[PDB]
Amino acid sequence: SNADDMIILKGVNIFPIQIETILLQFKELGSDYLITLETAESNDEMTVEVELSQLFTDDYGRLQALTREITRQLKDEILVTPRVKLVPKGALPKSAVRVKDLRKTF
Repeated sequence: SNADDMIILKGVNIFPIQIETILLQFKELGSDYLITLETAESNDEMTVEVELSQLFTDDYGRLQALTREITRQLKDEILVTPRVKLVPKGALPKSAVRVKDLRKTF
């Protein structure tokens, strides 16, 4: 997938496969994720959406804790803090584009 293609965010080189590897270890998550890069006002932001496993039906307290732990682990690896969003099973396009970069190349 384009996950193999190095990206650059606020000066920091990041290999999306790093993110994938971390996400895969969570039983609560499915294997499908989408990294979206965009320019918010002045600066660049990374969002990491990942599908929940169909087995995950726990309360919002647990969902929040899971989101926090994923965020922590990703920051430790890639050295920038992504915005992590857990989404329902099936919510991401299965039609392997793992990174959507909406920033301008300029």
